[PDB]
Amino acid sequence: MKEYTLDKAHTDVGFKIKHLQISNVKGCFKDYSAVIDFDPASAEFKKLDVTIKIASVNTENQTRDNHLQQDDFFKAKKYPDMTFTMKKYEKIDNEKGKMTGTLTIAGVSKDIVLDAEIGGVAKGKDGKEKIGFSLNGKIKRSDFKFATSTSTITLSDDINLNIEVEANEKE
Amino acid sequence: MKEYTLDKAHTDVGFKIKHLQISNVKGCFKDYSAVIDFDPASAEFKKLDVTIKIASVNTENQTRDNHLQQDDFFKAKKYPDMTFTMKKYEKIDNEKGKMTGTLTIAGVSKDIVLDAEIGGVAKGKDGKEKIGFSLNGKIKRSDFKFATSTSTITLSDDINLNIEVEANEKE
Amino acid sequence: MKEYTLDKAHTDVGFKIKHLQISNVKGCFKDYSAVIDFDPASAEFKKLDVTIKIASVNTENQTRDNHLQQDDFFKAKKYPDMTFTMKKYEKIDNEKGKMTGTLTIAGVSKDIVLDAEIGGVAKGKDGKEKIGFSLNGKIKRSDFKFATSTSTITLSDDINLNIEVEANEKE
Amino acid sequence: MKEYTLDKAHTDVGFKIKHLQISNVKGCFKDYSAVIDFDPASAEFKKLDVTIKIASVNTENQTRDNHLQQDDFFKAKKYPDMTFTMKKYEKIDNEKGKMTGTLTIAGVSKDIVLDAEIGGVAKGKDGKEKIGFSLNGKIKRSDFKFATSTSTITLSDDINLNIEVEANEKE
Ligand SMILES: *Cc1c(C)c(=O)n2c(=O)c(C)c(C)n12
Ligand SMILES: *Cc1c(C)c(=O)n2c(=O)c(C)c(C)n12
Ligand SMILES: *Cc1c(C)c(=O)n2c(=O)c(C)c(C)n12
Ligand SMILES: *Cc1c(C)c(=O)n2c(=O)c(C)c(C)n12
Repeated sequence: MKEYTLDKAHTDVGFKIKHLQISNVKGCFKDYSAVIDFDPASAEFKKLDVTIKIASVNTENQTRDNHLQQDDFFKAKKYPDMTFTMKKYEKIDNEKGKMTGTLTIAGVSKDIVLDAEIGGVAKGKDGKEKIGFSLNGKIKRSDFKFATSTSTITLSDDINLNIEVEANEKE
Repeated sequence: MKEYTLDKAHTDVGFKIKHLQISNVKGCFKDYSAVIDFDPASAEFKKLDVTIKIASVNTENQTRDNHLQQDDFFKAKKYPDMTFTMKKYEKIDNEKGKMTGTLTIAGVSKDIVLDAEIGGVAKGKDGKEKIGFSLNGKIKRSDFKFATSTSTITLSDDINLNIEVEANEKE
Repeated sequence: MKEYTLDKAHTDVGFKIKHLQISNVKGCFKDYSAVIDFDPASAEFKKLDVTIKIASVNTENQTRDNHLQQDDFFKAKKYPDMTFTMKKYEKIDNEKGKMTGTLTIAGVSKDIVLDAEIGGVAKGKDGKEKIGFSLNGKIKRSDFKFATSTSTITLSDDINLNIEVEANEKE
Repeated sequence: MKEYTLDKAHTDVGFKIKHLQISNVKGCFKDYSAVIDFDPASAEFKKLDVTIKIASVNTENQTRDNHLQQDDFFKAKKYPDMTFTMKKYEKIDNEKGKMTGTLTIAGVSKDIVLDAEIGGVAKGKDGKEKIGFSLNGKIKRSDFKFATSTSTITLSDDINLNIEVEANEKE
């Protein structure tokens, strides 16, 4: 038997423990087109049709964006774009209204409600019109059989849509 | 009715989705004492007794370290230190053995097994002894009624102990 | 050395593995009062005020219901009831409208929107009025600093309100 | 305007909230073979070789058992059996020892340690030998690239092996 004294400089009293953390993935699409028909006399949308190129997704991260295009997500080879088609605008007042339309994600279609909030209807620098408005609503991955392989535990069933639009008059 | 064209520079087609991520919290204790009795003729530990100052915890983060000291964790005001007491060393060979001892965390005591691996028994620069060895094992938060408020979902029930020791002879 | 043959009847080749499962807690309150003012000529709510006795909660389970009353939840000793007060009814059509009001849970108050759907406005068996309607909306635990100790991982931040009402005319 | 009184018998003040729950999946294999060589004079295992038919899995549930056989798990069509091969038995005392061996799951092989505990070495009713012993240890899904599609969040990375054996002498 013999007696020792730790050399504290090269000794290490250590532990490891696993925990979970919840976080929001935020992201946009860099490339989309839309058609916007709006009557400032009555503050009613007449036609709103959007097409979004799935390929142009951006969640501030290279390898996750790529991964979004694969079979377990968007299948962008087979279904290159997602689309929104307004079917009904129900006015609340001049600042607010309830938009119903058809969303299509990878060829599956469902009718959704978005909350229209008019941010401000003006006549621009040049005397030609502008508008600023937002569309907000929650959709369920499950309603579109989207990412069915990924559990509703790992990644939430709810997707929050925030569409913020500024827009100018035509011709 | 009127027609508009998005100004893409001040338009934003966006989404938010919540996901979980699993991660390891790694950490040591900066301040501890020990008593080490070891026989290099037979590669057997004779006595090993450790005291660790809960206060000296370090998980590379200021606010979590503080939080560790509160009631939902260590209760460091009432129970300032955790202790380990060897009761039995069962030799496997000269490099390996099974250590049984009493761990006490916030006044609750349980007997644990650590896996002793001898990293190397030498005579130093000056002809006085050194040893290098490690102690490894898993303990359960639940066995010590530790952090009982925190679910075994958020933070894992299993804690992995890695004690890495270098140490020199005495007097 | 010697050779053996398993007795398969008293041998057992076994394993244990931990998994997570997500589930909905559904529940009502058995005891509440309300005041309901409604104009069938215009299908508009005029006043809607509800008080709910936290004590009367029922989620088909004895020990969880009790647990709901404690500090980590409702604090029913100090705050025996939750209340809803309509501030605005914005009509969509005769079947649909957007209700804004003040919800108070354990003394914290926030303004919420419920989705009013009129299930049917009739004159009853006796020639005195009836109505059937529903109120639906999502509120956030976090907006009411509710159950702050419980993580948004274990128990979801979102609570879904489904109020289904049948109701008869007065005096 | 008009006044109403809830009919409480057909009114319902309700809510839904999502929570997580952790649970152990326990299970065995109904069909396996083994070869057991053991020396009661020295209480040492000499050879232990096990083959388990993946097909014979039982976790008290029909549809999960089927699901275990598919690509995201066992791939039982391609890899019908898992195997264990002892390489080393290191004796602790007569009741305890450390077993090292090769586990193969769907064609991937890793060396594991099991904790041998001898439950009792006897001579049976007829004067021919019996033994009762257990093998216990934790293996990591990740070490065997097992169920790689399933996250370590949903289903734990750690699998706990409990092998309980009774066994009689040969010829
Ligand atoms: C002791 C110590 C410090 C300072 C550190 O950063 N870490 C770790 O990451 C571990 C695992 C240990 C122990 N330590
Ligand atoms: C469009 C876009 C970019 C480039 C970005 O970083 N983020 C976000 O964080 C959100 C929520 C959105 C939309 N975008
Ligand atoms: C073998 C077996 C059966 C049939 C069963 O129900 N269970 C369990 O619950 C475990 C842990 C094991 C092994 N088995
Ligand atoms: C009011 C009530 C009872 C008694 C019940 O079982 N449930 C549910 O499951 C819901 C969703 C509600 C409301 N209630």
